[PDB]
Amino acid sequence: MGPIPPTGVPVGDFFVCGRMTTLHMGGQSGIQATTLVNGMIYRTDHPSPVSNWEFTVLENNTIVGAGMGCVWFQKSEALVWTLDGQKLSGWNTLDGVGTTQLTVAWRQHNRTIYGWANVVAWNSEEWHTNAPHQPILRLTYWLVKINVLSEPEDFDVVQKSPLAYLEDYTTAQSKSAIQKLNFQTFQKPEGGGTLRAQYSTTPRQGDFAVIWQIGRHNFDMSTGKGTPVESLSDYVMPQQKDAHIGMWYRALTSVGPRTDVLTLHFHLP
Amino acid sequence: MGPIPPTGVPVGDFFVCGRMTTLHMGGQSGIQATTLVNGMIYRTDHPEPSTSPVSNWEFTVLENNTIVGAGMGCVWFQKSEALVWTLDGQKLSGWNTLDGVGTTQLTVAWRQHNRTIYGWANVVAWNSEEWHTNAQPILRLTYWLVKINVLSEPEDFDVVQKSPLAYLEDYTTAQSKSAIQKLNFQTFQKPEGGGTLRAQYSTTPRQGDFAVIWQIGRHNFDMSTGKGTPVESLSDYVMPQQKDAHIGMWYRALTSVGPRTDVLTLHFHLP
Repeated sequence: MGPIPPTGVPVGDFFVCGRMTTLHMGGQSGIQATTLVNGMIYRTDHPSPVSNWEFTVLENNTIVGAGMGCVWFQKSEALVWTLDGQKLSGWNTLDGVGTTQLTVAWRQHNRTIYGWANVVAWNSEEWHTNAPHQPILRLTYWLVKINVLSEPEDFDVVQKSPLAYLEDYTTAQSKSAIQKLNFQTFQKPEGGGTLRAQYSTTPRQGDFAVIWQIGRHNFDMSTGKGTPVESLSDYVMPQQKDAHIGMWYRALTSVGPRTDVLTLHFHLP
Repeated sequence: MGPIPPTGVPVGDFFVCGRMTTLHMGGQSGIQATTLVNGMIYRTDHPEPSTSPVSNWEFTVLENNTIVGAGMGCVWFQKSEALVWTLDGQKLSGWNTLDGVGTTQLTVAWRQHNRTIYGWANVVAWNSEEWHTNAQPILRLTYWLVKINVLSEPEDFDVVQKSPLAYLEDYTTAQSKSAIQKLNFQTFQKPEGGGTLRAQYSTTPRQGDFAVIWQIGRHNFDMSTGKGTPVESLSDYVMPQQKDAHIGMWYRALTSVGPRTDVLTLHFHLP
């Protein structure tokens, strides 16, 4: 027996495993941005309507989600498979996968690319937080297929990042809150309240990306539509989370390499 | 082809994808420890008397009663809930199981609060990846897949713990100046103080379960033998160039916070 080549589009809910490259790293002009992997562009001034984050998921002109992070990959290196229990039911490719009518708008430095990508599939997972009408914290991600080649300009902008909630802080030691997730502004060492979005290689037409948001929002697994996260602060998580969707460490780390391998799992409409 | 059941042990380098549970979360007596997933127990005082050399970290990898590595993190999983496969390029060369996988003679000693469990696990396979600093040994992330030999219930205890984070200056909880090229590791202490953090243990793996132990920091490692040096201590590091990594452990190893369990995708050189 020789090896099985990847063939056909996934039938039903599926897994994607690949090296996924962070769209931009957090920097300062003239300094290569090598570790700040979760700088999330946050812009409340606005120029279809857009969210407060870099990406906006749209049904026509209605915001149904936001993207505060983005990793991308080409179809050639991604592993794609489906399971029947523990049995392998398909060893597939993303070549020719269908898309939904949900679109993604990309807000760049001084322009917005509407129709930049279309949503293919998605996943989401909640983690109960202390609060009443407020949605609990959720991590939602969408697989998207890029429609157009757009080259983004690097620019300095307010960026939020996850971290532990630290008090009595020095670089050598701090008091770490036992139950908290924090999100704060990371500014560049020269100041200004902003951090440079230093873009790397960017997806082209037919490439794929995963965009995600984390924070208080609602989401409908059956349709891929929810609400955009409005803003980020600190959250108390009173119970353990034994999660399933595979994005949590990538979404919550303060530092990391620009690219690493991730396996994500996706639901179709 | 109809659906293929997992069949046979992996031959050659292989992948494992599954939900992996953090061995202990960073806490304080009486408070459920729900987010601090990278409290790494740091003890420079060697157990005395000791029948083997011991690292400064929770786990010591041993061969011929000599240190060949250390473990500062541990995630564990049951084999019945892991995907295991081998590749030839992008082609699938095996859809496998860890049932009946062979082990090496490299062992893992687990230093608990007041005892060390020798032979707690045997090494099955390993991987490692470097990331050059601006500097001595290179900064590396190294991990071993291990098969647990015994259920050894640990006692929760307060101890010095180090965690990764961004290098932050001019810090408040709302905003800080984040160094552009740095990784930092610092002591995280519980809010009640004392310089220590509680290791709050989860369910303990039993014989036949699997775990992944890893170390990050300056050390040497030989992919051909699975042996290297233990990381001695952790500080801050300047990374002058981008790292495009692939061993799948970097975000789990560098995050300051997270859920106790999530899916990870790792791959291993099998001796």
